[PDB]
Amino acid sequence: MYLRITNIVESSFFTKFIIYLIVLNGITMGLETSKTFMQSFGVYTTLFNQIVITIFTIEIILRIYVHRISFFKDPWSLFDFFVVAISLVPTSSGFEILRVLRVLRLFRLVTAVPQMRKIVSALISVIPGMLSVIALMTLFFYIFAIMATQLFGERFPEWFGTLGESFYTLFQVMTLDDWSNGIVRPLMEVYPYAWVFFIPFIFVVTFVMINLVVAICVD
Amino acid sequence: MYLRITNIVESSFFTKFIIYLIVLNGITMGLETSKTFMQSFGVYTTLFNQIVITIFTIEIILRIYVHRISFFKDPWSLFDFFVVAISLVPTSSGFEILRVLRVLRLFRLVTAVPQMRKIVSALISVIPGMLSVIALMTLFFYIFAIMATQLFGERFPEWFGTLGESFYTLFQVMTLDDWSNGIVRPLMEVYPYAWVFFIPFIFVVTFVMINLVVAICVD
Amino acid sequence: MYLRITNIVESSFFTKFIIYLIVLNGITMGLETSKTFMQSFGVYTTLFNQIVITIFTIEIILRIYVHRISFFKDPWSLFDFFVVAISLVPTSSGFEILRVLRVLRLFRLVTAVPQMRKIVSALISVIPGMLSVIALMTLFFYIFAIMATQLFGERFPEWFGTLGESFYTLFQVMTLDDWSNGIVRPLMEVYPYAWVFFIPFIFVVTFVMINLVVAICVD
Amino acid sequence: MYLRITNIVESSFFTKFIIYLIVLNGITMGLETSKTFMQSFGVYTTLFNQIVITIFTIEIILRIYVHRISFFKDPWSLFDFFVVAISLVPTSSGFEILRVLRVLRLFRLVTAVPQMRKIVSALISVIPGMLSVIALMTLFFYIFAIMATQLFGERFPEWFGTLGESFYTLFQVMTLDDWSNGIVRPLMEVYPYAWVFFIPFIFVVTFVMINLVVAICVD
Ligand SMILES: CCCCCCCCCCCCCC(=O)OC[C@H](COP(=O)(O)OCC[N+](C)(C)C)OC(=O)CCCCCCCCCCCCC
Ligand SMILES: CCCCCCCCCCCCCC(=O)OC[C@H](COP(=O)(O)OCC[N+](C)(C)C)OC(=O)CCCCCCCCCCCCC
Ligand SMILES: CCCCCCCCCCCCCC(=O)OC[C@H](COP(=O)(O)OCC[N+](C)(C)C)OC(=O)CCCCCCCCCCCCC
Ligand SMILES: CCCCCCCCCCCCCC(=O)OC[C@H](COP(=O)(O)OCC[N+](C)(C)C)OC(=O)CCCCCCCCCCCCC
Ligand SMILES: [Ca+2]
Ligand SMILES: [Ca+2]
Ligand SMILES: [Ca+2]
Ligand SMILES: [Ca+2]
Ligand SMILES: [Ca+2]
Repeated sequence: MYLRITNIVESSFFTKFIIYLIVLNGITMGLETSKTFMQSFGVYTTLFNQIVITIFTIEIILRIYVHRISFFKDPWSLFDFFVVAISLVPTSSGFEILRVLRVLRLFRLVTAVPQMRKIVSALISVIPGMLSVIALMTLFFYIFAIMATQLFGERFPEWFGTLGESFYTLFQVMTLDDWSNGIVRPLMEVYPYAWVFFIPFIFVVTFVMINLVVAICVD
Repeated sequence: MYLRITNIVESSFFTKFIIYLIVLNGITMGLETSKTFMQSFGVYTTLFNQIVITIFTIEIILRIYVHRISFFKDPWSLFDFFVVAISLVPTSSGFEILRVLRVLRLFRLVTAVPQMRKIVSALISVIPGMLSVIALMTLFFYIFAIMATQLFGERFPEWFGTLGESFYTLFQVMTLDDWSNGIVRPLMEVYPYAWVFFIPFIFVVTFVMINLVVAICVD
Repeated sequence: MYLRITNIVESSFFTKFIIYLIVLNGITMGLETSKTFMQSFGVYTTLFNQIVITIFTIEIILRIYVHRISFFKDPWSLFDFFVVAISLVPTSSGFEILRVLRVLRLFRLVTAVPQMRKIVSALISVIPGMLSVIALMTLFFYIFAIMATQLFGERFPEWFGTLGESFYTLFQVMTLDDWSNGIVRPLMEVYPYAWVFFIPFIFVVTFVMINLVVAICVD
Repeated sequence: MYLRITNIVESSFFTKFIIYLIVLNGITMGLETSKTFMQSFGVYTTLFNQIVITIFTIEIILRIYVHRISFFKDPWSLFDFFVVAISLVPTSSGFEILRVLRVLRLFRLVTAVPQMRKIVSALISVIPGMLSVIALMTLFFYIFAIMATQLFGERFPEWFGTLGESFYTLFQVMTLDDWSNGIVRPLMEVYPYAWVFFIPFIFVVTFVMINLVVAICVD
């Protein structure tokens, strides 16, 4: 039977059947958005939803026998596993994000279409040659975040009161989002020299990010 | 008579005449903006406005006798057709945006003058090498738009209460516009972990976009 | 006498004597900024200014004898000339920006120092390649600015009430500056479909702009 | 004794011992952020701090013997000196920023780990071929910062009342932060033509910055 299923699973129709479900269940989830639609077709969809989870667990179970250890060593497969696994955790007990994280399964469209896998892989492959910079930056943030917590969090504890808060605020300044009226102008009303802290920060963090981009435009 | 008009249509003077009307009718539409001007010389304008549309339909009719099927397989010719057609629909009545969409005829300046054509073509021609990425993103937005609608739309239904609104808000965050004081900081007053949702979103979307930019430079 | 002065003008002293005044007059203009400093040494620096203005006319005259027609065909000299003329229009009458345009002379440091000219020239020489795009865009803006004036101007005259206002607001949206909370969201409280107008606009304008940037990477 | 310590200092254990301290002290400085943690274990980690600071001077004192004048001509070594030296200035007197500047020691993880060193060097090495542009801009700013101080600082002293404030506001405009609603729309309520000052400014500064980035994708 091994070769029987290995011919069922490895079949085009099998694959094309899965993709057809994903696009369908994907459509169905944009409908579960409507409060109106749920009051008219909620059950239609909730069963349709419970159905697909099996078909996908059936699929994932087959796929494992046909592949054994080769499966748990495949990124795309591992993914599909974990995503389907999340959707298996019962509706009620635990966190309620798990109900929401179910929609992560639409990323199977990525996993189950080679044209997607290409672009995704092409993207990810750039990350290794960025880790040195990414590490640098994180170290940088961490140092400034600490300085900021102890420079401004007594008078400005919403923004800088905690090391985590400073991280977020510093992130916000790095995206250049409402950084002067929204953050540094207020701070100067108490700390006139705060610009000595945030302008260099902006220079460094911006410089780094141009390199990181230009780094990518070479490799 | 074919070869008569074929020489009229293909004549330079024909083209230059058209290009002259466009830059003329263009200047007219900018004057039609002044409420003062219209109280003064509106009639002068509005009739001059109808005239141009006739000439341009005459022209478009001629250009069809001289090209037949080759016409309706030409983007630029199709454009002009679909643009002139709009401006032919009477001033009435259901949607009055049609009166406004008339100004799209000034894009004939692009269509008639080469070099413009050149640049527009060079711009457009970059698009197909991006579609794989665009589709990836659109799928991304769709997934997060859904997660957001059901994570935040009950307390925050201006921003997230509907799939469309979430699309809009997620777009706004992608342009990095007022994203932290304007949207995520509020949201954290109720949902402290909302940064777990938007910081990753920002990273992905930003990352993706840098690649897309660089992807263009490859070509 | 021609060759006598032609040896004075061409002299390293003369040229460096000028650069020396510019750096001096520049320092003095930032000093003229301090309301306090003017109450102490205002008349010093007021004379010192007219002094430099003579020396600079004396120079520009000598420079003309030595170069004649060649001088009025030099960008840097033409500039230097025009920036000195502005500083000569009496400290009164007409407009009083002329008192302020006098600070434009410190751009002589760009002229009087090579390398600077190198960089300014390197920068400028990129423009001609851009003009096809810059024309396309300007035509683009002009079309959309019209549509906006006549779509939002009656209810939103501060932002769109006049062709110029719409130009200004569209620019502000192009820089992605407070475009959604500050403009489109208000607009949608009256015109729910306004997103149909500004999202495409942003896509275009951002797309076009990336290409233009990538154009300057064709070198 | 020279060769003895020249073999201790130059040892792998020495380096990996120092790095182990940094990552340890670095963790300790994030914990000194928690006001809670300090009412409990503040004493432990305050002593732990002076301990590391001794070890770091011992280490720095050694390293100088083994290197002499070669040490003071090492960027990376000079740094470590300066940063350890700052942590030496007594926890009193002068300013309290010195206490905060102590956290700069965590940059030793950069100085004392290669790859980091490599990455930091790669970044810094791009700077020299930017100095001309940086100089151009810094000159540009200065001219406009002056022009703005005297065009807007009487009516708008918070933003432009002083050369420095104009520098600050002009920087903020350069990062495109809340530039139109936050600064220029207000300004046009008194100075309708102020757009003639900030739009050209934005073009120039943006243009230049695209080149500076394009430069780094040449060199
Ligand atoms: C790794 C590369 C990046 C390097 C940059 C990192 C260092 C940045 C320096 C931070 C600038 C200071 C920011 C801020 O002003 O600090 C706030 C505190 C308190 O200022 P304070 O004047 O005491 O405020 C009065 C407090 N009050 C009203 C409640 C009585 O203290 C200050 O206000 C006191 C004023 C200090 C100004 C002089 C600081 C110069 C440091 C420049 C860089 C040092 C060498 C690396
Ligand atoms: C390419 C995909 C990668 C991108 C990431 C995918 C999505 C990540 C999940 C986003 C996190 C959601 C943030 C959350 O604050 O949203 C609101 C929910 C609502 O549930 P709720 O329990 O009502 O929140 C607290 C209730 N309250 C405010 C009334 C006290 O509040 C939450 O339930 C709070 C509890 C969440 C704890 C942390 C969640 C861990 C998820 C991290 C990533 C998941 C695996 C990839
Ligand atoms: C490169 C060229 C790209 C072309 C795209 C640019 C032109 C797109 C037009 C933008 C759509 C209209 C924007 C905005 O909604 O306009 C306002 C009008 C009037 O709104 P209205 O619904 O009359 O509400 C008035 C409310 N009241 C009575 C209380 C004052 O609102 C209209 O009623 C909207 C009604 C639906 C409009 C649908 C038009 C989309 C198709 C046009 C695109 C085809 C050619 C590209
Ligand atoms: C090499 C690169 C150089 C870059 C170009 C430099 C740009 C400089 C242009 C300055 C624009 C002026 C902005 C602003 O309007 O300045 C304020 C003045 C005075 O306004 P004002 O008319 O007195 O308003 C009334 C004041 N009130 C109510 C208190 C009585 O407003 C004046 O009335 C302005 C006069 C109308 C426009 C005349 C300026 C256009 C000249 C453009 C620059 C010449 C070539 C570089
Ligand atoms: Ca912003
Ligand atoms: Ca903003
Ligand atoms: Ca705001
Ligand atoms: Ca606000
Ligand atoms: Ca921005």
